[PDB]
Amino acid sequence: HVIFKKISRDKSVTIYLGKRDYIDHVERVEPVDGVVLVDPELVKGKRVYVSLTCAFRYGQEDIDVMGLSFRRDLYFSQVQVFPPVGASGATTRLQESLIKKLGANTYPFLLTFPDYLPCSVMLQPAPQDVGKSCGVDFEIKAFATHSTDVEEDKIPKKSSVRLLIRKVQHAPRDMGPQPRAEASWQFFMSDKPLRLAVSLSKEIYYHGEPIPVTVAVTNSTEKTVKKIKVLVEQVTNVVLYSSDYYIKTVAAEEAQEKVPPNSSLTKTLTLVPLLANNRERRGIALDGKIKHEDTNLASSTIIKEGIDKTVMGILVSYQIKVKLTVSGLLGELTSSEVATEVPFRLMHPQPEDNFVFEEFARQNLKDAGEYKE
Repeated sequence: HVIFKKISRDKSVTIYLGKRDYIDHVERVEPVDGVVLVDPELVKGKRVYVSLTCAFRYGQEDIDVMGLSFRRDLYFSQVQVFPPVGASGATTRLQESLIKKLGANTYPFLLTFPDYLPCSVMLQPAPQDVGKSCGVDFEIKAFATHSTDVEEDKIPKKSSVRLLIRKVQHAPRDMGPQPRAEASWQFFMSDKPLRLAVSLSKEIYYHGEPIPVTVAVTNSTEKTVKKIKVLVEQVTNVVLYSSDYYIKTVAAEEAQEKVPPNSSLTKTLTLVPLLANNRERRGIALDGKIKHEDTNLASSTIIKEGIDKTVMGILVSYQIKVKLTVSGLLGELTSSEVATEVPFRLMHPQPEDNFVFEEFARQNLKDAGEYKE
């Protein structure tokens, strides 16, 4: 059973957390429960707190350009973990288990997430993207503060520990039957219809789950569909400081067939939306830093009813795009092209129904494209 920890610089405070990532099925969010290991000596007269902060940030550090940055705290919560006070409530059988295996300088803390918060999502612009880097961070932070610092309004850095956790999006415990994500278009060319229909088994796919896209074309036209391309596009909309817009392809496939005049075809291609599908991890919405192994694509944004979408920071959504390259005519120079889209949601699977300590820092991807530091 792994447990993550990070030690203060001055060794006076040490945080212990059960997980690096906390689940959010639409109904509730795993609270953050852990323990702080204080050094009785280095922490005398001073009190130790633990805060949970969620903030949206905008701005990069690119040399020779006026520095520009924006921060908007979406949620803040602080709890005193020391000296012991019932500020955390009952104890977690995880906390108890830990307090024992650890010592008598181990105190529990518990921070909970409200329901009006987005999940982890961030990005970095690619070479030709006009926007700047931005994202939503979730920081857990334990810190020691004497009464002289409470006065002078400062929190000694040396005696503080910081952890950036992920709030990942999982599907609700139980949902009703899922209808198929269907749709059909009829493109008229010289009064002869070229019918197109695209459908998916369900409306909510999971990261890693193959998506079976079925394309059905009934070409009663005089032209020939030269090629059929199908891709998964990730549409991103920054909504807090700048209205940036990104739309990238995260998976794509094409059929070999062709659809001659007055003939039909029903083919079905399978795509798998994965960050790993491409080396360039810039210009797409991720749930973690580009340089980290465990980082995945951001899940579709779920906006609880009643809350203003702008509070979500960055809006992420997915769609399947079908591109039909249609042959011109007799003396064809160029060939036309019709495109169409079908929306679907993407997230992690439903939730589920001897300690080995390890460093919190996440391992880095070995060949993680390009990125700002």
